[PDB]
Amino acid sequence: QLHLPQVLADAVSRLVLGKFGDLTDNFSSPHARRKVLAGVVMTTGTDVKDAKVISVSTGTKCINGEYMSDRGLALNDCHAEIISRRSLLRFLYTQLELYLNNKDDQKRSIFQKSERGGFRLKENVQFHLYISTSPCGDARIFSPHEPILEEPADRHPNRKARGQLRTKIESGQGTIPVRSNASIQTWDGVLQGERLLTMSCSDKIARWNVVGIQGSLLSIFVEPIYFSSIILGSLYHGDHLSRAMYQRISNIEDLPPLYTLNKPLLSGISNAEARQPGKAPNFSVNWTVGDSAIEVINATTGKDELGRASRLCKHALYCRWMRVHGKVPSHLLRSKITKPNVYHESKLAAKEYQAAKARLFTAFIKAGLGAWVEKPTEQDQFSLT
RNA sequence: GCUCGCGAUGCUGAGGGCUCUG
RNA sequence: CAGAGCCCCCCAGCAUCGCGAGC
Ligand SMILES: O=P(O)(O)O[C@H]1[C@H](OP(=O)(O)O)[C@@H](OP(=O)(O)O)[C@H](OP(=O)(O)O)[C@@H](OP(=O)(O)O)[C@H]1OP(=O)(O)O
Ligand SMILES: [Zn+2]
Repeated sequence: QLHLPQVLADAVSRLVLGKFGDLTDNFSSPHARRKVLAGVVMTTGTDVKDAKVISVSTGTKCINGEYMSDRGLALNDCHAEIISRRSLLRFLYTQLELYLNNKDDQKRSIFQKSERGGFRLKENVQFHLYISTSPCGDARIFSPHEPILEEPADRHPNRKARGQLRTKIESGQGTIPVRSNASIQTWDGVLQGERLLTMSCSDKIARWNVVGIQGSLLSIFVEPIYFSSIILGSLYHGDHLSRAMYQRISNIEDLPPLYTLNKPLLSGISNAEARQPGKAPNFSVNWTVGDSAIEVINATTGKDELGRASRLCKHALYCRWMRVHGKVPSHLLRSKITKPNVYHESKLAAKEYQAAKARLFTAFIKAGLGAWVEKPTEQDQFSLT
C-alpha cells in the first residue's frame, strides 16, 4: 500500500505474474510455458488497490520473411514487451470506446477532453511496463548475466558498440548493429530469401520514450502517453538499461509540443526470476483486460495455429481505430484525417508524431548510433475490405 | 580511454539427428 | 499430437585474454 520505487516494482511484478497465473489455469496450461513474460500495470493513485493489470504477454521470436502480410494480418514481432504494448493499444481503444457510448460511461474512462484538442489522460493515471528480463539489444547484449555486487561498473563504457542501434536477425542469434552499407529492406527482396531485420526491443522502448507508446494512429485522437516506470524481473543493469532507454539520445532536439524525452523509473526486483526451464516456446501468448482468455499466436507466422489473424495485428487495430474515428467529430481531432482509406496514409496524417519520429532517427544518427531500419513500404500499403 | 587487423576461449535465433516421457 | 534431455551444425554480433598497428 505504498508508492516507493522498489515497492512499486515488486508490486507490478507480483501483479503481472499473478494475472498470468489466473490466465493459465494456475501455470498448469500448456500455454503457461514461457521464456519471457511481460505486462503493463496501470495505477490511478498511490495505493496498490488503485492498481490494475492491463495486459500480459509472452514470446521471444519474430515472424519469418516468408510469412509477411501485405494485408497486415500478421504479427511482425512477438517479443513479450512489444506484444504488451500492442495489447495496451487495444486497452486504450477500449477506453476511447468507453468514453464514446454514453455520457454516463465517461466518469469511468481513463480519458477526458483536452483543452488543446482531442483527448488526454485523467490526472494520476500512469502506466508501468514489466519485463521478466532485460529487453534485447543495448540494454542486455553486454552482460547477459545477473550483475555482481562489487563491480556493477561497465568497465568499458566508452566503446563504440555502446548505445548502438541493433536488430534481431532472421535465423541468427544475437542482436546485431546496422550495416554501414545497409541497402534498405525491400518487400520482394525479403520474400526472395533475404534476411529480415527487426529493430531490437531496447531501441523500440527508447522510441516509445520519445514518440510515446500510443503509436501514430492514436496520436490523431490522444495526447502522447509515456511509461512512468520500467521494471525488470531479472538481468537488471542500471547503467546499461539507463543508457539504452533514454540516456544515449539525450542529444535530441526540436521535439513537437507535448513531446519530451521520457525518463521513466528504472528498477529490478528484490527476488530475480531464474531462467525458465526447457525449450523456448514457439508461440506468443497475449491478453488485454476485459478479455475472456488469452490468445495464442504462432510467432513464426504471425498468426494462430489455424491461420486466423491476431486481435493485435495491424489490420485489427486499424479496424478498432476506424470504428473510433466514426464516432469522433472532426473538431475533436488532433490531426486532420477527413477521409481515411490506406493504412500508411492514415499513419502519415499524424504529422506531429511523424516529425517527432524524424527527430528521433536524426538523434540516433548524429550520436553515431546508426540509421533506423524500416519495414518495406508495401507493408503498410493496404486498406480494409 | 579508445579504434582497426589477426588469432584463442567463451556467451547469445535458425537447420539436422539420437534417446526418453504423457 | 504435445513436452523433456542430449548431440551435431550454422548464424553475426558481444564478452574475456593474448599479439600487431594506430588515435
Ligand atoms: O509494435 P511493433 O511491432 O514495433 O510495430 C511497429 C508499429 O507498426 P504497427 O503499429 O502498424 O504495428 C510502428 O508504427 P507506429 O505506430 O510507430 O507508426 C511501425 O512504424 P512505422 O510507422 O515507421 O512503419 C513499425 O515498423 P517499422 O519497422 O517500419 O518501424 C512497427 O515495428 P515492426 O516493423 O518491427 O513490427
Ligand atoms: Zn526483444
